[PDB]
Amino acid sequence: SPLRVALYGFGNQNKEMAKMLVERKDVEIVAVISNKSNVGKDFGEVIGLAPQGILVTAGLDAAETLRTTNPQIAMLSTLSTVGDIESQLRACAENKVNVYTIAEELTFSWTSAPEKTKEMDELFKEHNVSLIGGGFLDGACCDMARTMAAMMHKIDKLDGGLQYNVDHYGQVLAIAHGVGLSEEEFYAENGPGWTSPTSYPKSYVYNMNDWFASAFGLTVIKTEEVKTPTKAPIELYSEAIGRAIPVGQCTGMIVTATTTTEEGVIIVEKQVGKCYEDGDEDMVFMNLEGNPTGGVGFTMKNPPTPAMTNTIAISRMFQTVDAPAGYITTDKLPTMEAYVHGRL
Amino acid sequence: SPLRVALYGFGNQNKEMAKMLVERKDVEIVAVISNKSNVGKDFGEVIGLAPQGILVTAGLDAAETLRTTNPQIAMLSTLSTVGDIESQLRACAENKVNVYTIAEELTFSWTSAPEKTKEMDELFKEHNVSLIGGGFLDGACCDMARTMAAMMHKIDKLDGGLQYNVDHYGQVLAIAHGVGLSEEEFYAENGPGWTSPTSYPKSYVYNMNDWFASAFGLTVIKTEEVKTPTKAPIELYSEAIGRAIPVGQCTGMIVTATTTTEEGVIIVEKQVGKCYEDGDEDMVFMNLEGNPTGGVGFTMKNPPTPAMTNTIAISRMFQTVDAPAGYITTDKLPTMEAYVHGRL
Ligand SMILES: NC(=O)c1ccc[n+]([C@@H]2O[C@H](COP(=O)([O-])OP(=O)(O)OC[C@H]3O[C@@H](n4cnc5c(N)ncnc54)[C@H](OP(=O)(O)O)[C@@H]3O)[C@@H](O)[C@H]2O)c1
Ligand SMILES: NC(=O)c1ccc[n+]([C@@H]2O[C@H](COP(=O)([O-])OP(=O)(O)OC[C@H]3O[C@@H](n4cnc5c(N)ncnc54)[C@H](OP(=O)(O)O)[C@@H]3O)[C@@H](O)[C@H]2O)c1
Ligand SMILES: [NH3+]C1CCCCC1
Ligand SMILES: [NH3+]C1CCCCC1
Repeated sequence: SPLRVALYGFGNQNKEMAKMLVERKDVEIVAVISNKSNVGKDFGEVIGLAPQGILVTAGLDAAETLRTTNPQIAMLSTLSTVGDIESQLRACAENKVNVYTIAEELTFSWTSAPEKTKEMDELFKEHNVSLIGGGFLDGACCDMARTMAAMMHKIDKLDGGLQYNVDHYGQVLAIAHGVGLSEEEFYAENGPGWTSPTSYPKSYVYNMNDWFASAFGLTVIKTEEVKTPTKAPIELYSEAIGRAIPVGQCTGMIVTATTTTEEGVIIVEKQVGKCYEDGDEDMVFMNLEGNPTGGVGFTMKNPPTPAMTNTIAISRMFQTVDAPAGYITTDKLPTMEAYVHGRL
Repeated sequence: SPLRVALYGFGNQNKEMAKMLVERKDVEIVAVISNKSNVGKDFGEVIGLAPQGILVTAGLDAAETLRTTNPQIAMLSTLSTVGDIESQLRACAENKVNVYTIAEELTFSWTSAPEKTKEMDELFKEHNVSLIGGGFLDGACCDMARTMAAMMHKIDKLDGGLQYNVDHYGQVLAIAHGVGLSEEEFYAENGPGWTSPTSYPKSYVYNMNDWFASAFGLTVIKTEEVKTPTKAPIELYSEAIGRAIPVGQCTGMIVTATTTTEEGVIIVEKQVGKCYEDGDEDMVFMNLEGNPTGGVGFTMKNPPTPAMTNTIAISRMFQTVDAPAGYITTDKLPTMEAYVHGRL
């Protein structure tokens, strides 16, 4: 009975997702794949649990590990773009393995990466399995918004976004938000504030704007990004880069994405990713302007964003397995699978 | 093609629901039923639209009006208890008419009214049609909570509620919240703060606690209500009762409902219904304690509660028609039908 589940990647996210998936009598872990870190060790011992008789497999051996242990789904928590994860998707699809990924761009990648996306769509189609993703962006932002949007007669505008602590996802994410950079270093070709329609990767709110445009059945004209550095009126320390941020030096990044459609509906979403002052908490906000009038809005104050990314992924496992073949964006799925007691 | 829709009741709620349902090319209004008010007049003229060639039918003629005009669903916006609406449900069920009602108790009535509810369940079962309801409590409170709850690994406690303006739903609702009453008049057998487990009707949060217990697959031990009057440190005028409320006189009602379950999960929900001070806005709040830890919460500030009650009902029409026979609580339904452009 239990669903055959592979962890593809085994860092901060897939380490916590494991803890929860062990407690779930609904699921069995048949493989754990890292690239290098922890290879050879029993996944449980890594986590602080008793050994489970499943060892961390090597990156280069993924394809054979999936061939053998025959999972129905892979929880792919490695990199953030269809390009970066192409190698791991091919391992999955070729071995008839469905995947749900927390790759942020796979929230909705058809426009940010149409070449690779078309490719992965046709691949998963070929091998009769499903590609789905987005994590926190899928569930806490888009799917919550989708439930609340059901209560609209007409939507003229969606206005929302999220704030997250850029220091708590490691160095790579911090660098990608210009955490250590001068105002001048931040703008510049090799730079995250670089203003150009050719900029890639695209921001999380770009993909999320495309998600709502698909969800609401609208026709995108254009999406534009405005990128500005964040800064602190005091010295802030960054674990991620591992030093003090002087006053006036970039502490992270704001990105607003503005989408126009043929039907006249505007979509604006703001992402704030930065090192935190004392008063700073994670936030999600979504407000709908139209009928009903005055603004139909929800806000989530201080959500445990890291753990919610994993719970969203779990809530998607059976749906991904059951979903049609190819790249399926979650606006084509039911709501995240409902909470019920008795799964443990 | 268009769904055959009867408005059963035609006061403040079903008047606004009509405006929206006319604009929807997806639906056709085949009957409008009041009791007495506006009988004989074209529903459009009542609303401020051009005549639609559908006249307000009389209460006593409901059964024949439904026999004739052959609707698939009735939008029942009359009274608040299975008991009060029994007459209108029988008209519907006997004429093979599905109903979605904004009767607050029908959010989840199995415990507040097990006798009448069993009866209506078996009736709708007999005539191969569906009974569903809750309006704002169903959609803005319970269904939003249900989406957000999907992101929980373990829930130990649900803590939430809503605040609404008790003056803006007319006299009957104001009286039922003790708007004109002395502290002493408020408590007392013939009184809304009357403490007794035999108190009926039950509060909206009682039914909503039962809704979550069903949703989360829990076993209710007991629900208890604590009822306390609200008051203002200044004079407030009430349109609903039509006079000044002296300082210290009840301006409305708080009710907290506390549900214990066999699985150890606690459910607390607070309803505040009162005349508003300057700073007072409608509110919905829902917070989940467990894993993820720290509280997984949403808040909706100043929601247009009256219009959302109607949009929820609209979002439920096709689902009610498609639903199995009998009394179906919305925790057995998909999420409110998603917003899509091109319905008008
Ligand atoms: N959607 C969301 O809300 C959300 C939230 C958080 C993070 N993310 C994204 O999710 C990803 C993972 O986050 P994280 O914090 O867990 O990252 P992490 O701590 O760096 O862990 C990533 C893991 O993937 C492994 N890996 C990388 N390339 C691999 C390959 N080709 N084959 C096999 N394993 C490979 C790494 O191996 P080694 O340990 O050997 O290097 C590591 O175990 C990142 O893209 C991050 O941006 C999305
Ligand atoms: N779930 C929610 O969020 C929510 C929100 C708002 C209100 N409610 C409830 O919804 C109901 C309606 O609200 P409202 O403000 O629209 O009330 P309203 O303004 O008083 O209108 C009620 C309508 O029902 C008609 N009616 C009553 N009994 C009838 C019968 N036996 N046959 C036919 N028609 C009958 C009335 O006829 P006449 O005009 O001739 O009297 C009137 O047209 C109430 O129970 C209210 O408590 C629920
Ligand atoms: N990588 C980010 C994804 C969205 C939440 C914050 C982390
Ligand atoms: N009758 C009340 C139903 C819930 C919202 C406020 C009005």
